[PDB]
Amino acid sequence: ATRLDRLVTILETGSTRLIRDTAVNQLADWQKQHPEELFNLLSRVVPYLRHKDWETRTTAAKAIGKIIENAPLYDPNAGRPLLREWPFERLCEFLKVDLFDPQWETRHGAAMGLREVIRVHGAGAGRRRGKTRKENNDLNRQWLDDLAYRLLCVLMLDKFTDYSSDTSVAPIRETVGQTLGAVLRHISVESVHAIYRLLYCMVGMVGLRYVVAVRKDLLLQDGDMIDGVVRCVMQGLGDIDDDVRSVSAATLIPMAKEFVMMRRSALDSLINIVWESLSNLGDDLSASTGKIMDLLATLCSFPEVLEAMKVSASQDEERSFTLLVPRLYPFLRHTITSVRLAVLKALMTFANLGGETSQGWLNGRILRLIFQNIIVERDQDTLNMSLELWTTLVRRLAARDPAILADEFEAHAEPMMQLALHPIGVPRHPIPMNPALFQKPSGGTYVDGHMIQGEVDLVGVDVLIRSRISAAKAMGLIMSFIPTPRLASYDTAVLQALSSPYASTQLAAAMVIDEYAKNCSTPEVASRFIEPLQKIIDLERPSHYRDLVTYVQRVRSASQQLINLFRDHGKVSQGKLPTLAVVVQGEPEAGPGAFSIANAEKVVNEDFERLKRLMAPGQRLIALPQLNEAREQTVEVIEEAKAAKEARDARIKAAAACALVAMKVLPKKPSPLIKAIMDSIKTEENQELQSRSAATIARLVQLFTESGRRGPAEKVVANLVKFSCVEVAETPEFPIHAHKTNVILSMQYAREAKAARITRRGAKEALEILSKNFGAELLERVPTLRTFMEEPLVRAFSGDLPPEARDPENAFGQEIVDAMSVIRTMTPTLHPALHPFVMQQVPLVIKALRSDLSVFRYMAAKCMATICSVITVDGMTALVEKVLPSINNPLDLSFRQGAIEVIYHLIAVMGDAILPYVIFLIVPVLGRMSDSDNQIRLIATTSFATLVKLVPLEAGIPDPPGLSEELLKGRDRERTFIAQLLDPKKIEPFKIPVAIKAELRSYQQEGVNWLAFLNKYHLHGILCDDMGLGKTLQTICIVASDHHQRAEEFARTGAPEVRKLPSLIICPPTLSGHWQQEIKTYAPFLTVTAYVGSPAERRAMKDSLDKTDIVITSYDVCRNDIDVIEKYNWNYCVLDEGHLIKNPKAKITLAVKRLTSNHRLILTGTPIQNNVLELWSLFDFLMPGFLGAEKVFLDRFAKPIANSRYSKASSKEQEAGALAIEALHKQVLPFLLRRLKEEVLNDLPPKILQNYYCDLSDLQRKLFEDFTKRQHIFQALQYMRKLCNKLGALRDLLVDCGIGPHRALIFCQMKEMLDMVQNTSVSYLRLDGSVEANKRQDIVNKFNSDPSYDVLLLTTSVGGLGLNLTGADTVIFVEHDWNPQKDLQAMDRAHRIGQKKVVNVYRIITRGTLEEKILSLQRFKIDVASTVVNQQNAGLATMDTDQILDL
DNA sequence: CGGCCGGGCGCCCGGCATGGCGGCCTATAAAAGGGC
DNA sequence: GCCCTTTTATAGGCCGCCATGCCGGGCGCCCGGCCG
Repeated sequence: ATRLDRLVTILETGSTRLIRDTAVNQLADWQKQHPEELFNLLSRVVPYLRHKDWETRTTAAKAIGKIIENAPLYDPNAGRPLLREWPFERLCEFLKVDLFDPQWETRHGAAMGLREVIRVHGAGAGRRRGKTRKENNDLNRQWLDDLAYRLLCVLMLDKFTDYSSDTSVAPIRETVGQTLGAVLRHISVESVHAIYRLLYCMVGMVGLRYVVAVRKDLLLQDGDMIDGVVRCVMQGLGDIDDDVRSVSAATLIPMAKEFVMMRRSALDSLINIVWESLSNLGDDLSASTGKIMDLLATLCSFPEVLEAMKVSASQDEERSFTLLVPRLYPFLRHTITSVRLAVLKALMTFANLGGETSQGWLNGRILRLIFQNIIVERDQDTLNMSLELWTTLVRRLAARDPAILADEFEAHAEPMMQLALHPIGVPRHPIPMNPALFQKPSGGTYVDGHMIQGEVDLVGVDVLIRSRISAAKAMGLIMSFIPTPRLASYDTAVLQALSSPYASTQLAAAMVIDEYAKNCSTPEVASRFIEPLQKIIDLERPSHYRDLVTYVQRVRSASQQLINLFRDHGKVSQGKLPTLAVVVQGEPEAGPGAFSIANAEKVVNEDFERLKRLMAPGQRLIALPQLNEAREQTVEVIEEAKAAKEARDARIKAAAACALVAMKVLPKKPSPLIKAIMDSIKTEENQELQSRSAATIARLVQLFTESGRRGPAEKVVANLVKFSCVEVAETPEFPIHAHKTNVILSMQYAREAKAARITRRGAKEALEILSKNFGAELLERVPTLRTFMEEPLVRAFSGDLPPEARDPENAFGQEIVDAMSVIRTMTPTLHPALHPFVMQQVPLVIKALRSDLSVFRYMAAKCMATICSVITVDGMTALVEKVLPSINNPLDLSFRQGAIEVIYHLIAVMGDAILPYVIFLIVPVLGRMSDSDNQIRLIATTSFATLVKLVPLEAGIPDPPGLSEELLKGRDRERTFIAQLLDPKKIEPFKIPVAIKAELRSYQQEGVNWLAFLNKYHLHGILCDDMGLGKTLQTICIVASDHHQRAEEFARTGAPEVRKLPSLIICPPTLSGHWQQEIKTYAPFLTVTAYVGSPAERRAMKDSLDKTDIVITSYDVCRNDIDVIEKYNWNYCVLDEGHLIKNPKAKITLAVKRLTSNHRLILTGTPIQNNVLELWSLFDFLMPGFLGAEKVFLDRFAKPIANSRYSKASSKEQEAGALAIEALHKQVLPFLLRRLKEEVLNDLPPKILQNYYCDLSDLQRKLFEDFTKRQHIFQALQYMRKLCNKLGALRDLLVDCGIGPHRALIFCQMKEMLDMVQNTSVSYLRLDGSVEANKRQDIVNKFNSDPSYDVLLLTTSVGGLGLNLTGADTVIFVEHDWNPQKDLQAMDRAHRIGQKKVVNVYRIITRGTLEEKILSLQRFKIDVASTVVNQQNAGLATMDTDQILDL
């Protein structure tokens, strides 16, 4: 596949918007470089316009526009409703012909595409070559008129609308309007007249939005064509329907500037109609008022509109701002959020007008209404806008005079203070505010019922608390602005609140004090609130709060149940205990003897013991278990009440401490202040108060640093660093993972999970604000953080390793990870001045990534990912120069593991930013997908799933500006590296030109070329050539070349990448003598070891395995000794006859697949013999996971292959098998190199095949017919095989073959037929395996030399490779095996390179019996095997390799 | 005493096609309104 | 039976897969011997 096919698919399958933006940019640049092939891109991007996904259609339209923008401009001269040559002529016609399609997606795409095409190329449309210039201009006018006509017809017929949101959306209308706006830029003014007449000024409006706003400067002041549109818009504004009003308002707002400039006269009528339409209180569910107010704000922003409005109030004040803008006040509490937000934004625009008009309507009314908005709001955005408007209004009102602010809000201050300092209840027992405190927009006393009532169950407690803090900020600001002598009521209100029986009111009072302190000119002003706050934090807290009366009453009910019901059950007489106090503590008019938690403790312990002692004997035994249950329940309720009291006390203390630190108090004895603040950093579920406490600590540290005292400062910094590391998911508990080694951590009570993460959230926010405060100087001001971060990093350097570092009970094993978490936690928020510090520490983090400690590698991967995210160029230089080189180390498993986990986390954190470095990252992941370690393979697969999608973009990403010279050189060399993989072009093969090195034939040259290609990119294969082509030479050549290259590189480097690792070869016993001879005669500079030996002898060379370059071992010697052989690693691992390991269940496969090797190769001649699962078993050894698990491969390939055995060209079965073989062929294409003996050898005569058919004998026929009436299924097959036994055919064939000058081999699968002596001159030998193996060589060598022997009989399965029987020129088969490859091997005897004459093969196939099925199965297996290996060569192999590694 | 011995048997080969564990997947349960 | 919404959640059956074979045929290993 080309680059374009993968580049276009990103527009639909792109993971993020930036990836698709880069895809369209790359595609546009592609068209720029290759301007001759616009249609190739267009034909592939256009079909997305009718896709169902919205984003795909938008991206396809943008891609079409940017592709077309680079082509040259063209200048060849010098009422059915819609419900759910010119170079681009056919494209535009295809868009217009489905612009009336029923499906709305097609219309949306068509409109977008037409817009994009015409936007850049509208001028040259419609013209035809050969016509004159002027007539072509007329044709262009006709074309644009036709397009405008068709688009306007589309606009007036489409009714598709979306009502999901309040503001209805018409996608087709909007796109068609933008298409008109694109069209109308190029036409002449006559066509503009025609279109304006067509879209007559009546009420289309969305059509008007782009019929104007194009050719704007010429339409201005153009008589009727600009005078009628204002009438149309004004009529629309006054219309009844909300939809047309909203559309007209949205149509006028972008054109408001030039519609204002059109006339000064029209402004009076326009603003009159706008204010009149807004004056009428619209329907409750209408979002139109937002558009109307946006229009009002935009119109009032222009100076001439302000002049007109000032002129309008000529005879009276009716049209002045002061009387009008209160018309906006009713909509402040409208149900739809958009209307409320619009009201606030319009009021802010009006407030920021200036011009001495704002003083009119600014008064206490709007301030009180905005304060009510703050109190009763639930939406975050509207609350923020309300507080912003409040601040701007207060600042504007204080600009005139602080006294004006102080006495304007004096009328309203006390009720708003009651609202701000109001308590909060519990879910089912609210504490409602008085509705008389709220004013109406046009009334003295009051949709917001839930917030007023204080119903915490219906509106969450977070919303109530947020309203309280917002009110506190507003009231603190307004206190700060107004003069001090006027603050008597304010200060006494908050002082009385600080002593209230409630808990919430005290919190609100502290918040108001804190905000007043913050907003003051200097902190000393607010010093009158000092000692009440110190009384809050120092003096003991109240024993109760009115908010917890529900808890105490629950305790009272449970205690009463315990006292009463279970003693009635227990039969204890009256007078058992005095009755509990009826009134609970904390309630109003509760006496000093009111029920309290202390009474609950007394009854549940002392009275419980007393009553137990008072119970009669025997009845106590009956009663006690229910008494125990009731007692435990009572204790639980008491604990709940006490916990609630503790939480309220802690919150009040935290707020008081925040107030004290805010006014710059630094007590000489800071014992309780820091305690309260840190308690509110630990156990604060409310995010807002936690952030406030975080800011409090960040300011406290700075104040103490300026004071010079540092004890508590360092203590709190240490405590913050401690709390930042409490979350398990961000820093694990070392005592658990101390026992895990060489495992990827990334692949591996409910109450506490929340506490840990909230504490870590608070600490992290505190640390971030601290860093932002200190700026550049943080590394100078505070050194305790430095020690926490750094002391285990400079420790453990130079290979240092305390033995206690591995001790689960040593705290330093946890302190190491606690230290290393802070780098990730803090580096992104540090100043750039500290980037050199982290850069200087990167050499420590990289070594932590190479360290053999698993948690070291985990934390180093995380920290390197972060550092490369934020300190991009330096961190990535370190990564590419000193991590990725280590990814290939065979022995250092830690190096590879850490260096792959770093890539995992780097991708996960950087996301889209990793585009320029995928060229560095791709090759390591490709290599490690097939690594020996299981978890490295898994995470490499996950990383590759992300990198492959971005690989097509890497060829054109703009270089980052700051890349070091090393990174530019790295990018260049990696480009040249990948170019050979992703291009069919290839290089001269890899060879070492040693003087004694042997000569290579052409096919061997191609084979070593293929092996070197595999070697470079760390891919594995099968050299499945036919026997007799010399695979040993190629194998030892590539192994020696690799060993020579590594050894030479080890002299030019010091890294542990090269270690002179051994190489293992597993052969059958008979071929070791060939392997050693070939290695010695072709690679003298290689050393050889032969582990194959007696069971005891192997210990004499056990340690010699790790000391010799090439090690040779047998399959069975490896099997019996795998438990010791698995403990070594090898550079190469070669299986000489890999068809031994085809059955996955066989123990030889289980043994061989445990051989951890860097490179891995199978030599064979029949990778697939009976079933594709043989190929799966081989590739499970070569590239684990490449073809999936067992079930996946079975379902994908094997079942269709089996089902295709019986088919008659039917689409039900033939198609499935064909697709299965095609997929398996494409998947395994680059990793098999089959070359036929016919292609290589120049001297090997042809082989001919003929079948011999004969009918079954009479006696055998009768016996079979009898047997049909007559266990296991296979015994019938065996019996049929036996009774099928030809001798006349064999006799006639032998006589025809000159026997009894001509020779033959006779193969029989059945031994009992091979010894038959029927037909009573012919001398024959027998080789049936039962003969001793040594005697076989003598027999065959006797047969081979002299011509006195005419025939030689043998069974098919006798002898392995090398059983050369060359004298024969005919081969006769009498019974055929289930395996066709065994018959082919039997034919290969007497067809070797030493063969001299033509070889003819004959088969005796008796008709109407099992043998026909045998041959049918054989040809089926032959076809299935051959079709999978049909086309194998380096150049012929498809270079889409990256797209295959997806299981 | 050293060295080649036979010698046994565990391992793998291959067929068809049956029976016994599988994982996984709705379905299980509750209220209720509407219409078919 | 059919559908919509919602929080809760886990264990039976149904369709598959999957190792079962068992007669000759062979290879390779170690495990017993002895021979001049």
